[PDB]
Amino acid sequence: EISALPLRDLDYIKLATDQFGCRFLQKKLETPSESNMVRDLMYEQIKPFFLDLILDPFGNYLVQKLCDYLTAEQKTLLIQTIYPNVFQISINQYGTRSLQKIIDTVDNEVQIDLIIKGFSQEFTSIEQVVTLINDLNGNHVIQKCIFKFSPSKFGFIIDAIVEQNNIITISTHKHGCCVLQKLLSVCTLQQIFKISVKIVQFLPGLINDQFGNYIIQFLLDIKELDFYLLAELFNRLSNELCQLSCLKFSSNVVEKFIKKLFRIITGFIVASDDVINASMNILLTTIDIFTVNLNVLIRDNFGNYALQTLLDVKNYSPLLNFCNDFSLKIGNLIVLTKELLPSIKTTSYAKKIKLKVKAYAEAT
RNA sequence: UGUACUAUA
Repeated sequence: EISALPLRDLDYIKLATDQFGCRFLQKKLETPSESNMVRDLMYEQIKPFFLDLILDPFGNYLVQKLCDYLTAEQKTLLIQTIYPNVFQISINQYGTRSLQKIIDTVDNEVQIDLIIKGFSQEFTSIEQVVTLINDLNGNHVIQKCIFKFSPSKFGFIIDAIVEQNNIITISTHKHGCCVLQKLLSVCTLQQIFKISVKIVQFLPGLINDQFGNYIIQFLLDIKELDFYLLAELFNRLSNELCQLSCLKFSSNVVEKFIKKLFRIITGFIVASDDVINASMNILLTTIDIFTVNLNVLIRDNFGNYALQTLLDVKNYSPLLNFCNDFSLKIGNLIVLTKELLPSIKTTSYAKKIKLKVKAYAEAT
């Protein structure tokens, strides 16, 4: 009986909030003969209520559907109407879906700059941006921005991250750490630098955090950061390297760090020159620390993985006068390690370490 | 022997 009515007489604002009414409208937008007609008729009636529909359990579906048919002028007017409410929209269960879809179908820079304006401090505080980055619903909007927009629009995200100690609030959060990684995967090198400075600054609250440890590891995979990050991290952590190797989360960073030293030095033998220099030094100094603390590391529930990584010839066979020092030091660690094998007979991983001293012997 | 992946009829 609803289908018997001319489109001109429909109560669109009433149908948008109704489930089956909304579905009916979406179906009309999908019927090519009536799509433009019903789009224009419904648009004029619902435009005072754009915010209301965006936040609505059924209305949000209509808004999403509309995004596939709206003219550039219609979409622009829509965004002009709701850009100051991006925070409230983003934390909303239904709003997040609407906004993602809107960002996903922008037609031009005018529209993008309007959304970005709404995320600026004129309408959304730094603290609110931090909230969005960690929010169950909002983090998806921030991600959409990251994958849809040019990094030249990332100001409000970068500004919020580097403010005071927000790097902690974000990197140690279950959603924020994921968001931060996606950002780093696509943003500009200079944007990476600014965030890395803050990450190094608050390293101790990050390196053994359940989520923060993934951030430190993510940085170690960015080659453009090698020229400073290796020396910078080692200098913050050297004095507690043994302790860090013996902790659940940071133990994985130590391994990642040791592997990275190996890949960099061996890549030279088989490639930035300055890195290599200090990478060789850090590696030698690391072997020394692990040699000194061998008795604790070989015995520790987490420390033994770091030790085994350092001892595995799969990682350093091209290295067999740095090669000279390395061979003496890694050889001596092997000797001392095997002397200790009977003192760990109990442990379930003794055979794994026996296998590595053996593999060393076969290679040498 | 050892760590994270989230949301609408």
